[PDB]
Amino acid sequence: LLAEHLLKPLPADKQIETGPFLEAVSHLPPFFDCLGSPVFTPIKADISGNITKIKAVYDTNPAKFRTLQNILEVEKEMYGAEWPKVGATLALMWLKRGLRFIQVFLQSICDGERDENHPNLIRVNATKAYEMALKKYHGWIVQKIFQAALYAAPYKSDFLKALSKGQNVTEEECLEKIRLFLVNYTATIDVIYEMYTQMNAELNYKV
Amino acid sequence: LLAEHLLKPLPADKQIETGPFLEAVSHLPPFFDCLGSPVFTPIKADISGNITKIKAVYDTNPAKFRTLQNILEVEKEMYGAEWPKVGATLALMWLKRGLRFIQVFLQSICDGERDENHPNLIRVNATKAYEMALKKYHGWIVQKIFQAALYAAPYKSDFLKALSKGQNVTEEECLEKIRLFLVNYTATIDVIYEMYTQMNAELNYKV
Ligand SMILES: CCCCCCCCCCCCC/C=C/[C@@H](O)[C@H](CO[C@@H]1O[C@H](COS(=O)(=O)O)[C@H](O)[C@H](OS(=O)(=O)O)[C@H]1O)NC(=O)CCCCCCCCCCC
Ligand SMILES: CCCCCCCCCCCCC/C=C/[C@@H](O)[C@H](CO[C@@H]1O[C@H](COS(=O)(=O)O)[C@H](O)[C@H](OS(=O)(=O)O)[C@H]1O)NC(=O)CCCCCCCCCCC
Repeated sequence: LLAEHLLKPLPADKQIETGPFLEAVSHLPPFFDCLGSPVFTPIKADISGNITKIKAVYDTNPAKFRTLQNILEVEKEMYGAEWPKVGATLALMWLKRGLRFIQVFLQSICDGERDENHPNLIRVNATKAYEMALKKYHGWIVQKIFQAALYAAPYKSDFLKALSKGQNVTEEECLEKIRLFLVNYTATIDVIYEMYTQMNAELNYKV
Repeated sequence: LLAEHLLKPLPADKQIETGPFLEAVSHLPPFFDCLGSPVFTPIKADISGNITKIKAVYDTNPAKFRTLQNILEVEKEMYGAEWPKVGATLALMWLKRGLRFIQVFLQSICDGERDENHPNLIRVNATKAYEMALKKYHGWIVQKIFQAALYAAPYKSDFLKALSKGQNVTEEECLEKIRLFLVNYTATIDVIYEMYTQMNAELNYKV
């Protein structure tokens, strides 16, 4: 899945380019097929959702929107007091919290975080990724959903196995494959988070 | 909403005109917006997408697919073992369940079914809806999720109002306006169901 479509390394000036960024992340939603139960299908559709809205905006004037920063700043002027709860800016605001979940989730598995009593489960890693990436932005109902949903969770091994289908590589080799992917993935997500902060564009509302 | 677009009548042969089906039902996702909670947004995604896929498979030869019945009888021949669990057929297989939920749900409200313990919840109605149209194609986890999502359900009052979009209607006038929609709506659906029975194209798998 992930380490064929590696993420371009972070540029000097820290300016992510929309087009290629979208090409790269448009590869992550099938992530969720590895999770292996159609419960998760709607999450996946939600993120694809975001990626498309961004790609739409971008496609409308690829020069005006060469970078992600260009998207945020151009929309800020363009829409109202409405901003940033509008347009691609909103799409990204959320997309990034999905990317982060993935990001923290993989890292956790990659770091031998486990439940000493039940090593082959993913609760504690999903939960930690959920704690840090989405929980702040979800009401009680939704976490009650997240909570059920954590029973569609596959076994850890079965994820990995599945997360590297065919390919042909130890569980171990598999984890390094991630550890490399994670380097740029993480650098990138952190810039996007920076960007949002510096442009007062994060919103704290819940769902 | 629901009654600026009403489903055509029913032909002498019960055959269903596809473009005027796709056109007509695609004013129904907007609906879920009326429940007033971003919880239900993914729900609508999955109907939106049912329609999309049904539509493209149509566009590709609107002569061969002039009817819904045509969709099934053609796809049936176009794959082996594959059909029914393929293409617009499967798309419509699921669409009819959402579309049924939407009917039965309203039908209930429109008939004043409620809980005397609180006639401004719609939770007994969502439930009849769900049990009758979708519960047996969902596995235990989805069902949990439904039960949780049922807590983001609005009140009957506001739900009715959100529907009205302040066309300045009275509240039992709004009920009335639905019952009208419900007529041909409840037919079309019933037919699609017969279709699917009589074609041997139902499947029973849970999710
Ligand atoms: C961040 C929160 C934490 C994570 C949350 C985890 C996710 C929770 C989501 C739970 C499930 C939501 C409901 C969606 C259910 C769908 O899976 C089902 C069946 O989906 C079908 O799957 C099929 C896949 O085929 S299969 O793998 O071989 O099965 C098809 O893809 C089909 O699309 S198609 O165009 O390709 O043909 C597709 O609809 N959809 C439904 O159940 C219909 C939903 C109608 C909802 C009605 C509203 C009820 C809600 C109550 C409102 C008060
Ligand atoms: C009949 C079946 C039972 C009924 C089913 C009930 C519904 C189940 C699904 C529950 C919800 C699933 C999770 C998604 C929740 C989303 O509402 C949130 C917010 O999403 C944003 O909502 C917004 C709505 O706007 S707002 O009202 O102004 O807020 C925007 O639409 C924005 O999209 S945008 O591109 O157009 O801009 C959109 O992402 N989505 C998330 O939190 C992202 C989820 C990330 C993936 C989670 C991965 C963890 C899953 C567990 C894995 C073990």
